[PDB]
Amino acid sequence: MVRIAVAGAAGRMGRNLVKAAHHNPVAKVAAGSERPESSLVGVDLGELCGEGKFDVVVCDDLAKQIDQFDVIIDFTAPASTLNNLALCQQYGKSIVIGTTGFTEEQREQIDLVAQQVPVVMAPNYSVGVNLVFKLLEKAAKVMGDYCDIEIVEAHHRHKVDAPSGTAIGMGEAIAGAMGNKLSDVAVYAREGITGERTKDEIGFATIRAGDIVGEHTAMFADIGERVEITHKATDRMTFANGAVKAAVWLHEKPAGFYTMTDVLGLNDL
Amino acid sequence: GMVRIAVAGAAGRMGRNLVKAAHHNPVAKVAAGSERPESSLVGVDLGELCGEGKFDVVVCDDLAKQIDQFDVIIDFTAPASTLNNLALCQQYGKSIVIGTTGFTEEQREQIDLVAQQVPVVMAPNYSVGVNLVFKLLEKAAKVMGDYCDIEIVEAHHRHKVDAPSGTAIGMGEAIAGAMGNKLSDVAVYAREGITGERTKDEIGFATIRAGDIVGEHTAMFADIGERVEITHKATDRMTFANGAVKAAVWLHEKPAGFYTMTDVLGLN
Amino acid sequence: MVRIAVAGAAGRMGRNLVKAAHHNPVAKVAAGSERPESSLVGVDLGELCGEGKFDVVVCDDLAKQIDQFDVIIDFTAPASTLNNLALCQQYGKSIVIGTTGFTEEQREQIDLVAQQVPVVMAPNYSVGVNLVFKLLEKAAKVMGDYCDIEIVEAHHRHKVDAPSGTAIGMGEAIAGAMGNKLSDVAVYAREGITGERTKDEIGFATIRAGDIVGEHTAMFADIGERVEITHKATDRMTFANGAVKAAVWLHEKPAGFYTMTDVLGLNDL
Amino acid sequence: MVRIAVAGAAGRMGRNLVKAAHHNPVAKVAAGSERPESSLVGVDLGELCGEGKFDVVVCDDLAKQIDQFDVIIDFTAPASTLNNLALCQQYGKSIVIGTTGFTEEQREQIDLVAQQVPVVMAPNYSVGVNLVFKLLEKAAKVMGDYCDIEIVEAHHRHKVDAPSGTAIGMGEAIAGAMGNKLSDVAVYAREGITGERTKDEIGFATIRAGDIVGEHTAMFADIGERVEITHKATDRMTFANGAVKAAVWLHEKPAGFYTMTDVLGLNDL
Ligand SMILES: NC(=O)c1ccc[n+]([C@@H]2O[C@H](COP(=O)([O-])OP(=O)(O)OC[C@H]3O[C@@H](n4cnc5c(N)ncnc54)[C@H](O)[C@@H]3O)[C@@H](O)[C@H]2O)c1
Ligand SMILES: NC(=O)c1ccc[n+]([C@@H]2O[C@H](COP(=O)([O-])OP(=O)(O)OC[C@H]3O[C@@H](n4cnc5c(N)ncnc54)[C@H](O)[C@@H]3O)[C@@H](O)[C@H]2O)c1
Ligand SMILES: NC(=O)c1ccc[n+]([C@@H]2O[C@H](COP(=O)([O-])OP(=O)(O)OC[C@H]3O[C@@H](n4cnc5c(N)ncnc54)[C@H](O)[C@@H]3O)[C@@H](O)[C@H]2O)c1
Ligand SMILES: NC(=O)c1ccc[n+]([C@@H]2O[C@H](COP(=O)([O-])OP(=O)(O)OC[C@H]3O[C@@H](n4cnc5c(N)ncnc54)[C@H](O)[C@@H]3O)[C@@H](O)[C@H]2O)c1
Ligand SMILES: O=C(O)c1ccc(C(=O)O)o1
Ligand SMILES: O=C(O)c1ccc(C(=O)O)o1
Ligand SMILES: O=C(O)c1ccc(C(=O)O)o1
Ligand code: NA
Ligand code: NA
Ligand code: NA
Ligand code: NA
Repeated sequence: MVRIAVAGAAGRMGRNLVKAAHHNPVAKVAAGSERPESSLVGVDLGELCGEGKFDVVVCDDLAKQIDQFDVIIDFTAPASTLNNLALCQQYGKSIVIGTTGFTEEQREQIDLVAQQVPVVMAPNYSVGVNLVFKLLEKAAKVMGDYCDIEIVEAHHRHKVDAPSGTAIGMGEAIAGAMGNKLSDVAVYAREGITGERTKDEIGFATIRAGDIVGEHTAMFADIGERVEITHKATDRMTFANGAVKAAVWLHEKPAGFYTMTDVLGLNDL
Repeated sequence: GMVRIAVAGAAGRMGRNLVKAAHHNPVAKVAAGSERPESSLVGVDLGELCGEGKFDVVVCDDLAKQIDQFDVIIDFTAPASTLNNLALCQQYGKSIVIGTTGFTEEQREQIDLVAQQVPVVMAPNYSVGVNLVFKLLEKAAKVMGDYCDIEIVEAHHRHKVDAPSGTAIGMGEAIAGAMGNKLSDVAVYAREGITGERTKDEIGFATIRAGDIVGEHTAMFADIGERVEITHKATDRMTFANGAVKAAVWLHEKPAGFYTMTDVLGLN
Repeated sequence: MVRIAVAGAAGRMGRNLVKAAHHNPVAKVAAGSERPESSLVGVDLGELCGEGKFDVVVCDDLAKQIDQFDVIIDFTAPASTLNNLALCQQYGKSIVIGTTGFTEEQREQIDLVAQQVPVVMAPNYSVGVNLVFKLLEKAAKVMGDYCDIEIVEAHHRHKVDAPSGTAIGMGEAIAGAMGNKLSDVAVYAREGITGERTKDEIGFATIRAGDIVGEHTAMFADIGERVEITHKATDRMTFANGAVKAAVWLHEKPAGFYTMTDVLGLNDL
Repeated sequence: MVRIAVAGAAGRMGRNLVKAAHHNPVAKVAAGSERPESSLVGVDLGELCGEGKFDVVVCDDLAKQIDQFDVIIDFTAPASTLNNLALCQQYGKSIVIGTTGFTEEQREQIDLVAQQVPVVMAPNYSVGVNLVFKLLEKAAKVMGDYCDIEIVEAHHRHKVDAPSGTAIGMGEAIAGAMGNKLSDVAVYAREGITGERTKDEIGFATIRAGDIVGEHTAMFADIGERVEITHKATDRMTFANGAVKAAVWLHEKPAGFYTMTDVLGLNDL
């Protein structure tokens, strides 16, 4: 039975994760962390998510609680996540990564450690998004070669990274299905005189507003018609339940880099 | 090689685009066109109609008079007219691409029957995007359909006489079919007054009629916590027209049968 | 500081109102009521909305807590609301009425009491929706005569009525601004062969799905262009925030019958 | 009858303008221009827009055709438009400007010449958009102070400037109604780690794809709800008819800087 450590347990996602893990009857909330400076250190995890007392308190370092957990679920910040990844390599732990805003260099590192450590990494833990990735592949094979491809996303006012990890995942799925690398084609900004659109570019547009949990649209546009595939997230618990499910799934596995497509058995769709 | 095309209702919205599309397809010849006997456009050059010079082919009030001139009829008119053309095809060994929508169940049965003796393409939509969308709907329905609410919304221009659109119904059929169901067992086409709580299995249809909208379609798969929307937007009727001409070129070879755009595009 | 009494504090709206009043920094949650039968009598208001202990408990009669509050916010049932209105008259209090389903007789009584008591009454308390109604009037005056008008709405799977009361309110605002009665022009369903659209009809399309809190769009469509005005509700709290805003506004206002148009200053635009 | 000179008559807009001016019974198509390089110099204007033969040919300089026209309609490029504006000043002509992508310095210059030349300038010649500007003012007064404001637009693959002039016009209307300058608050791109959104920023997101004639959405987002005002253009003829109407209106007006709001009588909506 999976013992879970929630990194950054006081965060928007972290609180939902504690709750999701608590109510998943195949998982146990065994540990949680916060920034060393943070005041919420020493607080009961249950009191933090507003559901009684679990007898587990928030720590400033997961290395101190190594004997309590099997898997870390990490929706924090990239530097922090990399530390946890290092911790996993050293102590034989596993990790589910939700954090976004990694540089290309950092993702290379994650891939490397993933050869020794069991890792789930996805930019989105919802079923709908992972379905959408497969749908994008198919749309890209049929329409990609002669159509303009644009990705639009909206998120709440607190999101620190643009474009979102999910939007990038969408671009990668598309580019990958067309035998391309996203970074060869992506355009992340348009200001002033940009000239005519290039044929191959994948454009990204970003909206930051209110409490929007997450909207994503991929557009394939021809002269005379267009196809738009959209996902809208209503509740963070969707992501949280999905990540706890990935952790439960990951507990049974060897080293490797896994996606939610692997967890959900969506690879052949 | 060359397919000679007859465009039924050549002065119509679709008809004008079809003349143009057949002209531009290099494997096709615009050979004939028809209009209602009442119509003031009878005797007009087809080229003038779509604004592309003079073709030396004029609009007639009956395609039976031009039987020697064409191999395939492309028909986006009205159901009675289309049935008449279908009969013409049976009598004279011609082929037909049907775009017309708003057929009754009885009329669709007749079409299937004649399709046993005549080569027929019939599709709810002739665009590549829509046919792609149908395949995407199948996939979405297999993963999300059993647990999610399914709704179809469509918008069209103020002149459209049938609701919901043939395309929206085609989307419903693709979805229902992929889930091992019949669309008519689950479809709800109207909601007025107190309807009660939504049933789990129903597929809801909502219809918008406005302005000059060429065609928008959205299929929504909605769960508690998230939703997926797959949308198609048509900007130009040339999308439909090019696809139908492509179907006609394809159909010219062929023996008798009932064919879809899936058969034409090999998208199965 | 406006001291607020929330009638029917255990209700869907009531819980959100307690929370909204707590969060508004110009308002204090001072009292709350429930039906005398209710098992929630004597419960802390804060525990009720999961906001901690407020030191204020639910009572079965607001007359017992008269010294604690200035304004009542009432989203209950018509009989109960009329009782509170009477209470306001007797003890010199004010009221924000959210309750609907009054008979014409009852509305006449409300108007009578409103001569002596400060009263806000409206069919919708969301700032966005009230704003949208005003915008619809304007759009209808400029584009309504020659454009096709369509109203589209989406709601969750539990909504039993179609179209929604809000969608109808939108149709009424539009029709009213054009010197028409909605029921003369409205079309609520389209099935089979309907013929060409009429010039003056207002079409309604209704979507029922998932957990959608409420989306409304009004479209004005011409040949060559269209204008769409949309409201999206993300959380039912939005209505609660509007009513608390009305209560703050109503405080220290003299006797009168007021609407959300008065609260939002919507005539002075 | 107003004699119209169409600058850049072979362009997307230019061809529509020739056609629009031809069909407007109060206007006539008297002249048209193209780049001196252009192979369309010496071509009949009518043949260019596919409407028979007008007996008027495209020239490389409108100064040569001064005696043929009263008003120039200019949807070209900023340098070209400024040259035409200079021509108007010298020869006593009038101008309707559609061109977008002017710098703030260039707009100051336009304002200056507009003191002695009759000028209509707008980023959009459709009725719907000019309506939308007025609606945005109202929405900004009610929701702007406490909501996140985002503007999104889509256009076809050939558009060279981002964001669109219309999107900027929307931003200006909003900012202006709130007693702000757009350039103080506008954010035109978001890439990498941007941090949390500021309270006052107005975000712009830009989509370039296919044959999209023009879509614009302004969003006002709160916690719990959001309002979206959208305009969609279906045909360039909408813009073209509007500009020809402005030209007809402008003919015989005195010097001044005029908008479509003046032409349409929308100032006191
Ligand atoms: N993959 C997905 O499905 C998905 C879904 C939602 C959010 N996200 C991403 O997850 C991340 C979390 O977003 P959020 O809104 O929860 O952020 P947040 O700011 O609400 O929470 C992040 C938390 O991590 C904590 N933290 C930072 N550094 C730490 C360290 N060294 N040790 C322990 N704790 C630390 C912070 O104190 C904070 O409480 C973001 O990168 C976001 O983009 C991913
Ligand atoms: N399958 C698709 O992809 C698709 C796409 C567009 C339209 N449609 C359908 O195609 C049909 C045509 O639509 P439209 O918008 O072009 O309509 P329209 O009314 O503009 O044109 C139809 C034309 O058919 C002509 N017509 C009718 N009866 C006739 C007869 N007996 N002989 C000769 N001409 C006749 C009419 O006079 C008219 O000019 C509709 O049923 C519409 O729903 C289908
Ligand atoms: N104007 C608006 O924006 C708006 C929005 C939603 C609902 N409403 C209206 O508000 C009312 C309440 O809606 P709801 O969804 O909260 O209903 P609800 O049934 O969830 O809540 C009503 C509450 O009122 C309480 N109540 C009834 N009589 C009472 C009394 N005498 N004393 C104390 N409490 C009493 C009930 O116990 C219940 O808790 C309805 O009339 C509804 O039509 C208005
Ligand atoms: N205000 C509005 O309503 C509105 C609507 C549509 C487009 N626009 C704007 O109008 C402009 C035109 O866009 P378009 O899509 O028609 O572009 P386009 O490139 O298709 O057309 C521009 C034309 O102007 C010509 N031109 C350039 N310099 C010239 C010169 N010195 N003399 C003569 N001709 C010259 C070009 O050769 C070309 O034919 C853009 O700035 C666009 O943003 C404005
Ligand atoms: O895809 C993402 O990056 C993503 C999903 C959710 C969030 C967030 O809230 O920050 O970010
Ligand atoms: O799918 C359809 O029914 C459809 C597509 C387009 C039209 C139309 O113009 O009426 O109808
Ligand atoms: O607002 C604009 O800038 C605008 C309106 C139309 C176009 C275009 O076609 O490029 O650009
Ligand atoms: Na558990
Ligand atoms: Na041809
Ligand atoms: Na004219
Ligand atoms: Na200011």
